[PDB]
Amino acid sequence: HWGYGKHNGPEHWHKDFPIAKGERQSPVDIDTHTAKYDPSLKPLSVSYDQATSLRILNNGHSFQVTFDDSQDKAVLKGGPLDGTYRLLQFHFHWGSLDGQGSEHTVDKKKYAAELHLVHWNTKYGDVGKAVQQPDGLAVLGIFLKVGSAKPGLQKVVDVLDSIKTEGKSADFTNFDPRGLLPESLDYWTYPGSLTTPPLAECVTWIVLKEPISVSSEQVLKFRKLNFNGEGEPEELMVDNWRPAQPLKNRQIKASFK
Ligand SMILES: NS(=O)(=O)c1nnc(NC(=O)[C@]23C[C@H]4C[C@H](C[C@H](C4)C2)C3)s1
Ligand SMILES: [Zn+2]
Repeated sequence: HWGYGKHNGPEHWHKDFPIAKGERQSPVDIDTHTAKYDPSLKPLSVSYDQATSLRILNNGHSFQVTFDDSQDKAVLKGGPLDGTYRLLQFHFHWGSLDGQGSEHTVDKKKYAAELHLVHWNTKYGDVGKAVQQPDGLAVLGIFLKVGSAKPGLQKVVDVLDSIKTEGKSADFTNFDPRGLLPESLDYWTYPGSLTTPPLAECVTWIVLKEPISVSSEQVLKFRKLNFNGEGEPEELMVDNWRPAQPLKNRQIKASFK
């Protein structure tokens, strides 16, 4: 089964998921001098006031926080998007050292980690149907750099000890994801894919220009998680990022000059 190691990592995924070599794969390097400002792009609308978080879970490739998506409660609209996209979950990708960990890069620069808030287009009724559509999902990507602590991340960090190994979950209600956002909603956008299997080409990517800062103590707690299940040889969950893929016939648009 797939992972991030030498024998099951990103260079192997195409054998089970041939779309790994497809025409709109993610992540990509964002070349800031080639991205074009698009004045027709509307402001992003992030409406998280009624978000209802449910659980936090170690799924063997990251940890994720899941939300109630049975109603319009936490939604993303505007920007490049048509219609309403409901927040399903967020998760992170991170590195073994501070100089790597992000999936998207900016002028080849790698950040220490990357937060992905995963949303799906309500016109398709459920997320499984949405993943089969070219406009089915919208992922809001936020870079993390190491510096001052991010207070809105601390409640997450606090609970990671309880989900150390694959399969573990914990109650994670009343979490406000607005605490994970930077000040600015300036963004780049391009059509892409899921960055883990099945690698489906169903995502409108919205990558925020402004990173959030997290403390060294916060990211160190990410690095104490395990890929393995309890009772198996301990393999630290680090470097769970897919590298940049070919841009091919795609243009990255910027919301800002
Ligand atoms: N790293 S990223 O944000 O591009 C993501 N890469 N893969 C992701 N997968 C999902 O989000 C799913 C949401 C539900 C349906 C598909 C089957 C399970 C269930 C998970 C997809 S997000
Ligand atoms: Zn992701």
